[PDB]
Amino acid sequence: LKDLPAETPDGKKVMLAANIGTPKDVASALANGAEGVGLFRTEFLYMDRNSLPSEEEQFEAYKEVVEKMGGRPVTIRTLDIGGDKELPYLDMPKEMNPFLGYRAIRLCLDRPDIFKTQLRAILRASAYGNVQIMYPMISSVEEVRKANSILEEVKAELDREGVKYDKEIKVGIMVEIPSAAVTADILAKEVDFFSIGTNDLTQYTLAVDRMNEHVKEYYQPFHPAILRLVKMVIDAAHKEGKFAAMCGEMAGDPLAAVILLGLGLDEFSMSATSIPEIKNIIRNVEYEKAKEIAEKALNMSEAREIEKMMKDVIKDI
Amino acid sequence: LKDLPAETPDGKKVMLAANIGTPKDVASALANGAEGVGLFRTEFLYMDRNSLPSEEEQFEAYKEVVEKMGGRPVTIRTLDIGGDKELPYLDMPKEMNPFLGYRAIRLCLDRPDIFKTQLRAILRASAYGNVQIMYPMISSVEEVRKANSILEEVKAELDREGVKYDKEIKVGIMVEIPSAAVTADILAKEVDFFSIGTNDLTQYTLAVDRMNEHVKEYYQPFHPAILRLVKMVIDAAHKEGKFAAMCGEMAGDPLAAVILLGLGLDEFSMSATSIPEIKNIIRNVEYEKAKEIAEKALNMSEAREIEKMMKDVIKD
Ligand SMILES: [Mg+2]
Ligand SMILES: [Mg+2]
Repeated sequence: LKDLPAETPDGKKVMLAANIGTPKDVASALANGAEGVGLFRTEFLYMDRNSLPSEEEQFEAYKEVVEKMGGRPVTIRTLDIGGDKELPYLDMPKEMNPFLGYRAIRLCLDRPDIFKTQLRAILRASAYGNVQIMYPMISSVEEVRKANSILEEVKAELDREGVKYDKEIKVGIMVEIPSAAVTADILAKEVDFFSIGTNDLTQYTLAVDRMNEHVKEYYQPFHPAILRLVKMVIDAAHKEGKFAAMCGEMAGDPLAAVILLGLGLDEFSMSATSIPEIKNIIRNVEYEKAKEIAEKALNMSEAREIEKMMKDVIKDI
Repeated sequence: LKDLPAETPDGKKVMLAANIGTPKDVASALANGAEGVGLFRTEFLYMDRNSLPSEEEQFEAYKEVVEKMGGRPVTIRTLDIGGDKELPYLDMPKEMNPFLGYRAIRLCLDRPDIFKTQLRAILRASAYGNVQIMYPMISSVEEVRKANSILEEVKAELDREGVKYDKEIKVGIMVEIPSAAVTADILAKEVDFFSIGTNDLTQYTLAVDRMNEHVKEYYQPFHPAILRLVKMVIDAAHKEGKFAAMCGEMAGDPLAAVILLGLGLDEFSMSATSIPEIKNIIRNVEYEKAKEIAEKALNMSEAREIEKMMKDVIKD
């Protein structure tokens, strides 16, 4: 049943959640047993249009998802877009390397008018259910503090207006810039949770644009560096009594599941149709064994060795 | 201070070397007391022309530098160029993010004809002085192996041709892709030395193109992540009994000098005119003190605070 938990035969439970891109994705997420939305991408509100999305428009979309998820947590990622999306109204610079450029939280900090509208909408939606905020493209704890300063300005304005919001709203970050993983210990003290964006973490850590056909082979999700950074983030979160999620494609990859379980990942967020397959793996591997396998993976020097091992593991299940 | 060693009062010596971009840079390097060339950039041979540089042309350039340096080590970096530099004859593709694309060692491995021509010229040049080879843009040990395999093929060619080269030639890598720093322990077993390219390490680690005016402030050389990766690379080299150099701009920065010293950096490579100032700092700070200062820096959370501290350290 989609209602059985992702729980090992020796009693370790993890959370399986859905990544969504619009409110229409909710039905499929629940049908597949999602326990929450680990990543609500908000780009849909900004794309394919000629004006900034109003607070009310954003609010209605966030509220719909929050309500339909019936108390399950909904982690909303703030604007994660750059000038490569070539959106007219946004009036963005042409850039030589947009992936390393003026995008996401950097755009939001430079344009707090835009950022405040979205934060207002999210905070208003939090009165209707279990909402979390997640900042993308964070390189440093200094940026988290800047972002939170704006969030607090918005909360104070809502207080003055008598507009309600969840005063206990949890605010975390995407860990995708390598510096955020390397300094996860510093960040863990000042965020409520981490969610690892392994797609971009892998690209930045290996300096590879995986959409570039000429270098696609250099995108290596099982590179030991990636496993090391993932472990570092998970351990840093736990040292501070906080949770570590992953919403990058890796979390929905059956080959990565046992390693992630063994490393102590708390929440796996993925395309909804991937949930049953990962749940089945978790329900059929002992946590004690998964820890041993993760340990073996961390001792390996090549991505292909880890992949060979993980293929053998899945075969055995 | 020219002929004076870069050595602390309590006896810790480091090597100060020059970064160069053309053989014409040698005189100034020597004038400022460079003990070697920590980075010979080879892009000049490929720029401003209608076809690839011949093996002979490359050879002549490398030979000149190696001889003029009179026995001092010359670390030659292999082709580091990407499609963002418009060199039509090169035929490199248009890319959305060239800094993360088909460039440097990736180009060389895909086009071994180009790579072999350069490697032959460097090897040939190594018969006339102290030459080292350094591969740029390495993300993994597997790439090092591939590059060395081509090097070995070239060595074999020269042997059959009875052409002379240094059999003991040292081969290392630039550490600038974050994965290479994170797995420096793996890489250290299979390279002869590291040189840290902090310019690009900082750009990749913080995901920032520092030439982008909208985000230039996100480029922060003293971010704790950069210091931690630098320490990791130095320690990894040392565990394998090997040396760690740095040729990024940080090595020439007076604010970084005491931290780098305290971390145990072996070689600082920089614009020639920066050498005297760095030497002066090293000669006027105790190694024991530098180690404490480095430890303090590595315990801090904010680049701005680290910079403040270092400004006070060298104020004297
Ligand atoms: Mg991302
Ligand atoms: Mg470089």
